[PDB]
Amino acid sequence: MNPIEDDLIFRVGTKGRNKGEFTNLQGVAASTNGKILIADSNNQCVQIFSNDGQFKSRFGIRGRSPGQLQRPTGVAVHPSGDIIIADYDNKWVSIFSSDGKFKTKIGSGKLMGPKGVSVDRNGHIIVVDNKACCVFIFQPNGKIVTRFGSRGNGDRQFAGPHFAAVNSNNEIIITDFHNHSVKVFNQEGEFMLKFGSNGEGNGQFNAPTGVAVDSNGNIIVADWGNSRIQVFDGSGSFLSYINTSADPLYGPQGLALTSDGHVVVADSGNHCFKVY
Repeated sequence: MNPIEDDLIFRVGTKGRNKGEFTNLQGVAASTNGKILIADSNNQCVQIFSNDGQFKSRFGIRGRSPGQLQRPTGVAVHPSGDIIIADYDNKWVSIFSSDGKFKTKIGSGKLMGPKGVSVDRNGHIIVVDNKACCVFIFQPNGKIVTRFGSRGNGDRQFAGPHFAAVNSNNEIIITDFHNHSVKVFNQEGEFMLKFGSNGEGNGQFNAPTGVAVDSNGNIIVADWGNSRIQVFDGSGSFLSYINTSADPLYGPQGLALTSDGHVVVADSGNHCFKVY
């Protein structure tokens, strides 16, 4: 009965509704200026931490009106410092200043149930419409540049698309929760490739959620169903697991790459984020 060690660098958080506490961790983002952002769908807030896990700030007012949050899921940060939040229940995407002041909302009357949001290198806002099974690319002014996807199990289809990432070529990477796969599109939303299948083997998933691309171009994918994190190269060739065996994940949600090169994951069942 000997103790074991794994890849964990540090964890932050406990169950609750006060600052530093979480009920339902969803989206995770990281800023170029060294912050970690965590969306909580049930506390209706975003909390901002430093890279060493120090609490910095919180914002988010519960409600159903513009400027409020009801079920915030995805979070992204624009290089301006603006914070982008997708609301599954209000069915719009809010843009806030870095101090948490509401600026504008996009996608009003276009979205059914958004989860992931990402910003690409052209400053477009990528919105994953989980309920509609499609992905929107918006200008910050709210005009739709393109949309792609329909419900199903085809290569160009989704079944509960969840989160998004963008690589160095501005290609869009989408986790397809119920199709047990990761799908990659060009910046125009055209299908490039699919990887993963249902299972527990190397490169297999049971319900992918969080996704990020690292400084080496690797795709890092959280598996909600199997509670593990896998590393792939940019083509979807399996490289490794992150070793999470000593302090296991229970239902990992969002995942991001920190400015200091580390993987941060929302460990929803442990009411914390974990950095590897």
